[PDB]
Amino acid sequence: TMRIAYAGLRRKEEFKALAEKLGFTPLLFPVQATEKVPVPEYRDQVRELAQGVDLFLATTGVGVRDLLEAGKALGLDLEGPLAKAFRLARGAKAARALKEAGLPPHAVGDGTSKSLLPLLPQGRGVAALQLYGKPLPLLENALAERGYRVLPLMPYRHLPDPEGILRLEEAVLRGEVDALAFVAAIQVEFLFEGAKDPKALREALNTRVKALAVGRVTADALREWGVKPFYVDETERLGSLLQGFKRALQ
Ligand SMILES: O=C(O)CCC1=C(CC(=O)O)c2cc3[nH]c(cc4nc(cc5[nH]c(cc1n2)c(CC(=O)O)c5CCC(=O)O)C(CCC(=O)O)=C4CC(=O)O)c(CC(=O)O)c3CCC(=O)O
Repeated sequence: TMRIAYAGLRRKEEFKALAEKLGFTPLLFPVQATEKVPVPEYRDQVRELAQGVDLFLATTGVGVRDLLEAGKALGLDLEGPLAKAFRLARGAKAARALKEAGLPPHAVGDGTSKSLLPLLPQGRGVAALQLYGKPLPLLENALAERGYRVLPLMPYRHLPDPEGILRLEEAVLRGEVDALAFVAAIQVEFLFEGAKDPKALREALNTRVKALAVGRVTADALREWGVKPFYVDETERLGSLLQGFKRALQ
């Protein structure tokens, strides 16, 4: 044998080593670019945050930490404004980061943007939305619906690897791969947004090539593109997906 393509970037050497040990032929087809691009307005947005906001929404633990570090690098007091804000955490990791900063959240979702919808207050003012490398339109528009002016805090843009996506699509369509492992929802997005033939690609991943998802969020992204995942690891570990996929196959 099974040729398994990995759409990931970070753990590609770990994936290769473990796949080989489990009797697979690993293939590395990252769909994200190594380069992040800074968001020019970000420093200005953190300075605005420092002026006080009504809501603060945290999406990731790493994102929370990085925002707090950015406030320090800029010589600002963020903990004061954040202490006064009504704070939401999208999931436990965002929540844990807030708690560790002395800023425990007032509401926590289940790790999905959608789980925050019922938790959002109606009101007026500024809602600061912590992001890292990707916009969250469902949540951003939901905030505007609720009456709030949205202040994005996205330091970077995650970028696709356009030629790499095209190569991966060809490999899938030409039968060079038996399975394709996705470890983040953004990899699914990049691939289907970058595909020359997204209808053919969907068909292949439904009929010929097994789409493997590490995590429910990744699996939901496949489903939104009309792809039924062959295997979903809800342990959310790459190692576990590979062992679990081996059994599912037989
Ligand atoms: O390699 C991995 O880390 C697993 C795959 C993964 C990727 C892709 C890859 O790395 O190959 C990935 C891409 C992202 N990195 C993101 C930010 C980070 N998460 C990071 C750690 C995580 N990667 C977590 C899972 C992932 N997030 C997850 C699981 C999750 O997304 O819930 C986390 C923990 C997230 C958290 O702290 O709340 C890290 C640290 C990585 C490092 O320093 O080695 C960063 C910053 C960085 O890219 O360096 C974000 C979030 C965003 O932009 O809002 C995303 C989008 C996630 C998605 O679409 O599902």
